Amino acid sequence: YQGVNCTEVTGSNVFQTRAGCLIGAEHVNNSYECDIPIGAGICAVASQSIIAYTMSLGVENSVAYSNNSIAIPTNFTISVTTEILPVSMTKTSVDCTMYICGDSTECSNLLLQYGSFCTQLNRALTGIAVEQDKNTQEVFAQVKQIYKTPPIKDFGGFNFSQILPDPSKPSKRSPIEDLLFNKVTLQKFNGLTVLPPLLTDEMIAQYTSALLAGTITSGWTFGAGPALQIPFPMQMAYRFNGIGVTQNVLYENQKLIANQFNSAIGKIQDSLSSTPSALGKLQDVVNQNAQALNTLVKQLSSNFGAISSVLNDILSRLDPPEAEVQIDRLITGRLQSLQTYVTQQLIRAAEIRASANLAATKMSECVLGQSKRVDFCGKGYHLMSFPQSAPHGVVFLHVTYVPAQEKNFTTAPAICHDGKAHFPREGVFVSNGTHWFVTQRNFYEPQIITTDNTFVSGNCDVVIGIVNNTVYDPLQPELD
Amino acid sequence: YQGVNCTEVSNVFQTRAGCLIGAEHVNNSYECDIPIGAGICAVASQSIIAYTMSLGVENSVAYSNNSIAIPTNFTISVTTEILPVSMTKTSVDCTMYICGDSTECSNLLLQYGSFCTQLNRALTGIAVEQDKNTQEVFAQVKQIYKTPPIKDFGGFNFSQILPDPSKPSKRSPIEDLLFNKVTLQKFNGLTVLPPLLTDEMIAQYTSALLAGTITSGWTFGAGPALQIPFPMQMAYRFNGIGVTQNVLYENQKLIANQFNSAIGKIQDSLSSTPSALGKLQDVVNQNAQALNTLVKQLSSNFGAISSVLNDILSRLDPPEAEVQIDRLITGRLQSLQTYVTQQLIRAAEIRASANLAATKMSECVLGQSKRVDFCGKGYHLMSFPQSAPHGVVFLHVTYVPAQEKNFTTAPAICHDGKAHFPREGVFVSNGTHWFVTQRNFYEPQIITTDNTFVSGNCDVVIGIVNNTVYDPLQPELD
Amino acid sequence: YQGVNCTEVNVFQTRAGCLIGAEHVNNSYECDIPIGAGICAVASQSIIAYTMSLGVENSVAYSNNSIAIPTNFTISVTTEILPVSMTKTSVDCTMYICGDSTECSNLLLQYGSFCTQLNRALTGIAVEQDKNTQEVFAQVKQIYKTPPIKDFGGFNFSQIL
Amino acid sequence: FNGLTVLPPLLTDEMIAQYTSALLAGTITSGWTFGAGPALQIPFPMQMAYRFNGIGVTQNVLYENQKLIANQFNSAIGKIQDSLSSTPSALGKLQDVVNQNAQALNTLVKQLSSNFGAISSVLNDILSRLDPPEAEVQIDRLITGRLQSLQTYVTQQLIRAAEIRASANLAATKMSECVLGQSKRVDFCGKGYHLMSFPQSAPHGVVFLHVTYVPAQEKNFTTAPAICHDGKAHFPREGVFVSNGTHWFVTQRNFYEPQIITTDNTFVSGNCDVVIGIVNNTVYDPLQPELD
Ligand SMILES: *[C@@H]1O[C@H](CO)[C@@H](O[C@@H]2O[C@H](CO)[C@@H](O)[C@H](O)[C@H]2NC(C)=O)[C@H](O)[C@H]1NC(C)=O
Ligand SMILES: *[C@@H]1O[C@H](CO)[C@@H](O[C@@H]2O[C@H](CO)[C@@H](O)[C@H](O)[C@H]2NC(C)=O)[C@H](O)[C@H]1NC(C)=O
Ligand SMILES: *[C@@H]1O[C@H](CO)[C@@H](O[C@@H]2O[C@H](CO)[C@@H](O)[C@H](O)[C@H]2NC(C)=O)[C@H](O)[C@H]1NC(C)=O
Ligand SMILES: *[C@@H]1O[C@H](CO)[C@@H](O[C@@H]2O[C@H](CO)[C@@H](O)[C@H](O)[C@H]2NC(C)=O)[C@H](O)[C@H]1NC(C)=O
Ligand SMILES: *[C@@H]1O[C@H](CO)[C@@H](O[C@@H]2O[C@H](CO)[C@@H](O)[C@H](O)[C@H]2NC(C)=O)[C@H](O)[C@H]1NC(C)=O
Ligand SMILES: *[C@@H]1O[C@H](CO)[C@@H](O[C@@H]2O[C@H](CO)[C@@H](O)[C@H](O)[C@H]2NC(C)=O)[C@H](O)[C@H]1NC(C)=O
Ligand SMILES: *[C@@H]1O[C@H](CO)[C@@H](O[C@@H]2O[C@H](CO)[C@@H](O)[C@H](O)[C@H]2NC(C)=O)[C@H](O)[C@H]1NC(C)=O
Ligand SMILES: *[C@@H]1O[C@H](CO)[C@@H](O[C@@H]2O[C@H](CO)[C@@H](O)[C@H](O)[C@H]2NC(C)=O)[C@H](O)[C@H]1NC(C)=O
Ligand SMILES: *[C@@H]1O[C@H](CO)[C@@H](O)[C@H](O)[C@H]1NC(C)=O
Ligand SMILES: *[C@@H]1O[C@H](CO)[C@@H](O)[C@H](O)[C@H]1NC(C)=O
Ligand SMILES: *[C@@H]1O[C@H](CO)[C@@H](O)[C@H](O)[C@H]1NC(C)=O
Ligand SMILES: *[C@@H]1O[C@H](CO)[C@@H](O)[C@H](O)[C@H]1NC(C)=O
Ligand SMILES: *[C@@H]1O[C@H](CO)[C@@H](O)[C@H](O)[C@H]1NC(C)=O
Ligand SMILES: *[C@@H]1O[C@H](CO)[C@@H](O)[C@H](O)[C@H]1NC(C)=O
Ligand SMILES: *[C@@H]1O[C@H](CO)[C@@H](O)[C@H](O)[C@H]1NC(C)=O
Ligand SMILES: *[C@@H]1O[C@H](CO)[C@@H](O)[C@H](O)[C@H]1NC(C)=O
Ligand SMILES: *[C@@H]1O[C@H](CO)[C@@H](O)[C@H](O)[C@H]1NC(C)=O
Ligand SMILES: *[C@@H]1O[C@H](CO)[C@@H](O)[C@H](O)[C@H]1NC(C)=O
Repeated sequence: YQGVNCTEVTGSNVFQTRAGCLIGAEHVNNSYECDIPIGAGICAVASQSIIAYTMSLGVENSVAYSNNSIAIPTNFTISVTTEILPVSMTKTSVDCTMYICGDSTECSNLLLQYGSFCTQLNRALTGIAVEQDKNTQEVFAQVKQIYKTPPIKDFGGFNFSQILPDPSKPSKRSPIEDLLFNKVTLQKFNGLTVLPPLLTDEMIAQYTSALLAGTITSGWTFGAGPALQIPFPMQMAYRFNGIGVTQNVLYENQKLIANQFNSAIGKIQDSLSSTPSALGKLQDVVNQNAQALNTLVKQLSSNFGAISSVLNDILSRLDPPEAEVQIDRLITGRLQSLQTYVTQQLIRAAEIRASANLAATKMSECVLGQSKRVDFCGKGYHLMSFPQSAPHGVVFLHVTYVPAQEKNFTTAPAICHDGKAHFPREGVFVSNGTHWFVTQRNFYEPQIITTDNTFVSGNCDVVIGIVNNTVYDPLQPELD
Repeated sequence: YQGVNCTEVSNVFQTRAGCLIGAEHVNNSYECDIPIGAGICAVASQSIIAYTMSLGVENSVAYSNNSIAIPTNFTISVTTEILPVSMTKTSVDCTMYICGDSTECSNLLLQYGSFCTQLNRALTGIAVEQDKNTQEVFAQVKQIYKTPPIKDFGGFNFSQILPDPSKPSKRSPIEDLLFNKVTLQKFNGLTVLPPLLTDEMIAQYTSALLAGTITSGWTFGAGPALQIPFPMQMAYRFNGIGVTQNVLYENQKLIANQFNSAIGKIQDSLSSTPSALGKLQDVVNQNAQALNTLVKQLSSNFGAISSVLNDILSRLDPPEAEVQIDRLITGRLQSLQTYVTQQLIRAAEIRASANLAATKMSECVLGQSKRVDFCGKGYHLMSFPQSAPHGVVFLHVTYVPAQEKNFTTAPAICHDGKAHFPREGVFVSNGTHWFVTQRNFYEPQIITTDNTFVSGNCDVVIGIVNNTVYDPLQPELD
Repeated sequence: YQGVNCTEVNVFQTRAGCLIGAEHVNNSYECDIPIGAGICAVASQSIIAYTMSLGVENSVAYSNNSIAIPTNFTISVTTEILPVSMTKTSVDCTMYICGDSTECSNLLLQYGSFCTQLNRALTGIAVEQDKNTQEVFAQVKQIYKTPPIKDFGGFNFSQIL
Repeated sequence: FNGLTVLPPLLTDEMIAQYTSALLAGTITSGWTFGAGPALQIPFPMQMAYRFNGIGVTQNVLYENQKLIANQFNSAIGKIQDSLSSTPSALGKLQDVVNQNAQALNTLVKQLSSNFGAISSVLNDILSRLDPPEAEVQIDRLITGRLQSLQTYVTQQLIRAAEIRASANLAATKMSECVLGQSKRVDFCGKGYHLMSFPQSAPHGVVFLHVTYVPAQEKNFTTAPAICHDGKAHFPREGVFVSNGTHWFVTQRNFYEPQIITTDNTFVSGNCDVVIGIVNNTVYDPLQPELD
């Protein structure tokens, strides 16, 4: 009971919160993750009872910051994450005269003095129905040509059978898009029609297959100009080069990267097939639209203060000039309900338009390229991503680089040699205790400190924290 | 006919979207011109045709085991992006819209409370935020920058976008033809407030932005304006997309000629193409349509005996006039409330579009963009702001690659048991000899120790060819 | 006086209307009170009206072979303020419209689902505000803690920690 | 009030402050890496060295000006509290939302006293002196007036909640791309070249402290796009050719450090006859005095 102080009145056990007080739950003293929200930091089954607790925000981890210590990963994991965004709705259209005014010329002659309200609501719903197809074309119709995969799948160990369309299945869908269509589940009444979308469900999938074939074949050059093909290890090597990792890492770990990619792609179908409400962002759109239509039909049964809600029943036993004011209450109540429906559909269409603009932005900046912006295409350093078609939406499979298996190294800002301060060209100076090396920042790869990976500026008396080591000059064994 | 079958009523064709009469069904597909629904679109060969839309030309790119396509040329191109930022600052009067000059219905209007005050406050908030949208988009410079009096930009011509001193309004030809392309109520108590920034001041803001970017690059959007030679600015804008700057210094005349041709095509495309200013014509048409139905809803009776207030106050005494007065006030009040609701929903969309236009000004005009398909199709270099009536036009100058060769590659080169990886660019080969070139242009170089780096040995990479990596140290010692 | 001529009772005619009580000056300032159509509005014991000045003019010395390389810099901290949530309010329709009266409530139930639609919409707003706050602030999987020794190389964080 | 209740937020101000404290400790002790994967520790000079390296400034500029950069940062951080204490209406974006919500609530309370054509506005008086079959329409006018005012308030809160949801999506994007990393987007995380950002808890909002790199003092120099040497044209590998009047130097674009033009600082492309407006100078090959 929120907003009461329960010294006044099931009554099992009573705890006083700041969000009211809660009856029937035991207040434990240890904190967990918030499972059922209540309010004011209190959340709510464990140990044969419903428990109530102050939430735990996360596991506390004080990372070992130090004077001259750095942490660089010696390995990585490649994780694929899903993001689900709705792009469109059902294009509903309401005939106002048939809706408030079913087959009665008496209400029609009573309705012509209300003016242009019904064609205003029809214009608003028509603009909504034009806006949904514009949203779908702005999300999916971004490639100028339809690209096709090669008949041989020689991608260097990278397996795309879960993502590319399968000709054995009808309407040319992937297993992931097929399970999305099986996990998203979708009549004709008085005055209500549902306009079909301009882009059909088998043919939005042709745009997604064209984008997938163009991405896998050509990198991002099809999004810029003509589609310039590339081997897929070379494509993933320069996508590794876009996030500060040198190209030799994939060329020395290519089978591990291919196996991690295939395992992470195969875990996606199992994760969104075994996790409930992962497609809730698509399910709530269909549920809100169908519930708004069900409320719109259900407000025809309201009397609005009249003797009955049936227009022929209140005409069949009453005179015309009291049946006039009995009809007119139903006209103003059903017209107010119809304007409420059109207003809520306009606000929901604005929300769907904002989500579709976000989906088209994510399609352009994750699918047609590689994003340097953090957490816009998944958690981790973004490599590449995969669009998948969905009922009234789009699903992105963000393939991201995630570091793992770190080790401490003792670092320094600069290294003094012969009175000169050496700074790293790409990367940092690290040490394991005895010797100093130069590594790149995102991967542990120790190298001998030379003059072609360091640069010289200034002296050693100006840099705070400079250490002393030697720098190997490559001219020395030829001079010796 | 939308929601029916083709069993109830010169040629009748059944579609999935309904029953279509008057269009011939043609098997082969075309690009969609008039949308119907469910993939069917609809004049060609003096008749109306009906077809499934074509999804673009279909080509299969020759994916190979070991080949990259690398361009030998490029076409620099200018695309237009047109975004609305504002609407007309409309404001109505409550008692003059609902009643007018009648205190004996003003007393019944005071029985409804603050229904005047809520709609006036909402329309006032819209009229304040429409100036905030224009200020947030155009007012991004601290200082008003001016062009040099001579125009020696290395070959680049900017007379289409710089303002003309012979013009009495101090506008560019592109901004003037944008002003001459769109075409545009104040009678019963509804007013149109003028904007805070006039068109000359908005053109002065865009001229300050234009002179600032051609004089400084991206430095004036960050800090103080640091001057640049403009070929060196375009070379440093090539250097941000992956092309080395030597390509511009060898092809500067071709870049200037293609840029001037692509800029001169913009005025011809905006003059010739019908409904080019669609997103700015649509907001003016929507505001005019809402204003027209706001005026036209006074002619409705709303159950009263006459729509005009003056004759029913002239022919009924108040204790039976007030039944008609209450119906007229209720109908006009909920009509005005409907208008304010649709104007708030439209003003949220205009606010989102103006936020997008200010964001596109900030990282297309004031800087260089690495997020692709956000500042035009292709590799973005820079863009030009152009003022527009209740809108802004971006002239996105992008780098689009031209014709290419298909080559043959290898990801690593083994030399004396050591695997050599390229620092920038990839290895290519035209059949016999191997070269190092950059990715976005074919500039083949001899494989040296300078442009390649070594890591590991030759048993870890799955495809390696064997060549000689030539260092200058052995001939300059021998 | 909005959108009229100055013929219907100092006097200054603007495009936005007839301005009475503000003197017109020739020179321009940065805008203080917005009037409209480039006019803005206290200085020298009176209310002034002026044309807007968009800034200070700066002809940057363009040459075909001249660079301005910065020899020095500054480190600037700016504040950006963004709202993320509002107050989770809710109304009861029966107690608001129809307080403690079943003889109004029996005719309020004749209107259908109007006032449970409003409750459902405000419930969705109140759910949406917590989703907004969690989406903005809850972006870490772990709660991180600063070390007790503030050896940050000369950088002071006590105003921020 | 009568029917109006205010639900408290799920996250209290201590928990929002602990989220911002976790974000601040994460960004101070690890840079950008805690938003990507695990929080990997780094010294804060080397963190600021990579954040200088992201905007075209080499790390040696910070490593020779670390005390000046720390003093400028501490002065600019200490100016924030003084500016927020002495400048009114800086928090107007947080003031207007609670002003609009409380003002809409006060309007919803004040519309209860409206008549809408009734003989009195309070329900109990028009109930208590009238019979029900004559009083039903007398109730029903107040019913439809209060219902129209309530659905007006719900429509206004829906449009305002859409606006606050758009602002919260912008704030979450600015958190993820200014706090959890370094952004190359111009004017997205403050005026200037963005280094790093600081979230701060606010009542119904968030305040970002964007640390930016702004250049201060510039000098004129004469350029050349290439340097001629024995028929070859040398183009800058990184930075610009500058001259003080007599001798030519290579410096980076965002800071003035002149170095001698060497063969490891430029690259050879083509000849001098194709590039317009280039000068003649000497590019010194470093191995020649080593063998000589
Ligand atoms: C890096 O080394 C430091 C110290 O050498 C480790 O920090 C210690 O972590 C344990 C874990 O609970 C604490 O009990 C110690 O007090 C910490 N010591 C110091 C000096 O902070 C740190 O765990 C190492 N990091 C990794 C990834 O191995
Ligand atoms: C890509 O992954 C799929 C999924 O494992 C592979 O399909 C399997 O193929 C083997 C035969 O090689 C069958 O025994 C399995 O039953 C298949 N699994 C499923 C789930 O159908 C597919 O072969 C892989 N592609 C390549 C080129 O190896
Ligand atoms: C690079 O070579 C490939 C194959 O050698 C070319 O692909 C063929 O191009 C011809 C052009 O007349 C077509 O008729 C063939 O059908 C293509 N074959 C395949 C399998 O696609 C490719 O076009 C060449 N690239 C360039 C730019 O010339
Ligand atoms: C790159 O493309 C340009 C055109 O985009 C080529 O320039 C043309 O060259 C022909 C050669 O006879 C001239 O007739 C044309 O007038 C040129 N056009 C322009 C706009 O200058 C150029 O030759 C191409 N270069 C390469 C190496 O293919
Ligand atoms: C920059 O472009 C403008 C526009 O194309 C050039 O103006 C043209 O000048 C010629 C004279 O040689 C006239 O015949 C054209 O009619 C002009 N065009 C227009 C639209 O008026 C201008 O000459 C160019 N600047 C330079 C230095 O070449
Ligand atoms: C770059 O700018 C800073 C700040 O303006 C200069 O630091 C000042 O230097 C003067 C004299 O050297 C001192 O009196 C001030 O106290 C310093 N201010 C601060 C905040 O440290 C710095 O000298 C400039 N660099 C150059 C090379 O001129
Ligand atoms: C970091 O900056 C803060 C600024 O407040 C310094 O704290 C102040 O120190 C002086 C010196 O004793 C005290 O008089 C003030 O009362 C302190 N202010 C506060 C708010 O505590 C702090 O000393 C600085 N840290 C270092 C290491 O210099
Ligand atoms: C670079 O050179 C230009 C021109 O030689 C300088 O611009 C002059 O600045 C002074 C400052 O008041 C003006 O009075 C002159 O009229 C300007 N000259 C021109 C031609 O506009 C500029 O100041 C120099 N830059 C620096 C940093 O000194
Ligand atoms: C709630 O009741 C307790 C019990 O007396 C009292 O101490 C407390 O002050 C009350 N709080 C409020 C807000 O009335
Ligand atoms: C990196 O992790 C993978 C886990 O799949 C493991 O197989 C591999 O050996 C690890 N590499 C190193 C160098 O530890
Ligand atoms: C480590 O801390 C000591 C003081 O305890 C200091 O003198 C030294 O300079 C620090 N080292 C580095 C690299 O900052
Ligand atoms: C169109 O195609 C279908 C099947 O492809 C065929 O049966 C029909 O005759 C074609 N129509 C015309 C006019 O060629
Ligand atoms: C190229 O094709 C051959 C045979 O078709 C195959 O053995 C080899 O693994 C392929 N890949 C390379 C060289 O990367
Ligand atoms: C106001 O009246 C004067 C008198 O004729 C006229 O010259 C002027 O144009 C009028 N101004 C407007 C804005 O109507
Ligand atoms: C403004 O300038 C005009 C033009 O000379 C002059 O007549 C007038 O007196 C000036 N007004 C003021 C207030 O300076
Ligand atoms: C220009 O630089 C050279 C090289 O250091 C120096 O000798 C000369 O004095 C400088 N001239 C001026 C005017 O600064
Ligand atoms: C710069 O302009 C001058 C005109 O005084 C000219 O002599 C010189 O050749 C031009 N330089 C370049 C590189 O265009
Ligand atoms: C540069 O050298 C070439 C050939 O030695 C000569 O023709 C040219 O005039 C020189 N440039 C200048 C500015 O003297």
